[PDB]
Amino acid sequence: QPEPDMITIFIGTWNMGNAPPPKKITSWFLSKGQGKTRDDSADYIPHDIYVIGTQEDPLSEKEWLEILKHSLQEITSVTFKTVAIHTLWNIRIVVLAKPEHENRISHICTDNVKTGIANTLGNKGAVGVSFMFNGTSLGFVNSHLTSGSEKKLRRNQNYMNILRFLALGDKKLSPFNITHRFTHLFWFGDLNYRVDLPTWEAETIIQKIKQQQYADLLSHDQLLTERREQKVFLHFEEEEITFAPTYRFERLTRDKYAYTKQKATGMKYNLPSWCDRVLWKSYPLVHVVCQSYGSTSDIMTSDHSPVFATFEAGVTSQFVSKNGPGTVDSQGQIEFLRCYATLKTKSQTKFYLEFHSSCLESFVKSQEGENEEGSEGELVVKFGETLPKLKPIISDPEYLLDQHILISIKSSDSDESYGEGCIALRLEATETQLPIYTPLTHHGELTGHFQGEIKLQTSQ
Ligand SMILES: CN(C(=O)[C@H]1CCNC1)c1ccccc1
Repeated sequence: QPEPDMITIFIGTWNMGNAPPPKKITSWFLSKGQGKTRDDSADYIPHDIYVIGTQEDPLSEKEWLEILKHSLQEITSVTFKTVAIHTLWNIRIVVLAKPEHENRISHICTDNVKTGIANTLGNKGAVGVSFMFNGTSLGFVNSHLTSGSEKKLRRNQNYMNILRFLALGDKKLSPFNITHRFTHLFWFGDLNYRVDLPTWEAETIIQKIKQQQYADLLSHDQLLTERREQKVFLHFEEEEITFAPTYRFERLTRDKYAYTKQKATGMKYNLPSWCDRVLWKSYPLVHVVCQSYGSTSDIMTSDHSPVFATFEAGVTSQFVSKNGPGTVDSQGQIEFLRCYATLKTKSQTKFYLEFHSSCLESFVKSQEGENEEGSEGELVVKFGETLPKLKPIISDPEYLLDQHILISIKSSDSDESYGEGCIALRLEATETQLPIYTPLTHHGELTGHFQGEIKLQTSQ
């Protein structure tokens, strides 16, 4: 029975509005409703993995698990295995997988972050799950960010706190946050970003939604504008939005947006908004295709409509050779020529590099590079031809070309990372000097760039 090179992953996000769900929610897991929907011909085909994120979830874990398992069983006639479930207050993530995947899935991690301080600590934050599917690392983050049209900055701060403090994936990757730990990272939830238009335009917005004319609304979506200005979700992808705003509805219909200020809203307007979102970030040159992104039309217990996204995702096998794991394959090497980091730091310390990859027995520290002044003020750290020769555990090109090298540039003085990035080994050629490049981030903010050449030797 051969190991897969592709799986399909269902991601759901629903703010349940502290109300029990209706008796039928199968439309959600089938990606039926508005937006980019799944073909009817696929309805009996199970996704490999279903990741369900809820907010304002009033159910016990047992109650929600029973509804989810019974739903998927009705759709697929498959009894899904529970990989993980984690709840912080009323924020929940559930991971369900086909039984055939039970022995492919390992290294299951769960965590949560509470966002804000005092007043603003008590109900917002994130839950997450990571695991290995054979040779591929998968992370999943369900976040409920700060609400309110005038708090996009708070939402961006909540995002940075979640990506700094959420403890998932391989702890040996100590310089790296969740935005570098996974082959594929999916980040979803009630992100709570609003359509930033004057309150007096509410009926005009509703009119535009009724005509399915979203272009002038999306141009004012705060998540898209903040992302454009590199304020949040730097280096993340999102499928084009082709479904109506998923908030705020009158309950028990989808015919009405409830936007007017009420005591129950803290006298705040809730203009129709795409609060409920799915984004992802995958390592360079790994296969990931969004196959659906939409909202349900027939689940009306909440003031939010459920959102679905489905993905084809590239996975690799758990590779064993005569040599690695447990030794090097001397027929493999990774060389770095003409390499330099460009940092935005105003500081003057010496810097060195750390190379982390599952293709190495352990991480590799470089010698300090040579600091030069860039023509526009920048710090340029030159490594030239001084970077070490990396010794992969396996030289088979069917393995090695599928791997990635995480790079941290660290201060000699503090041993603190100033920048993290990632290089694909999916090269156009072996035994050939080829350009490499990655942006460098720290706490998910742009801190610089790393560029140079690579020379990859495989057994072929
Ligand atoms: C131009 N653009 C991109 O290329 C995405 C996809 C790759 N990472 C960012 C973008 C950025 C922010 C908001 C909307 C679109």
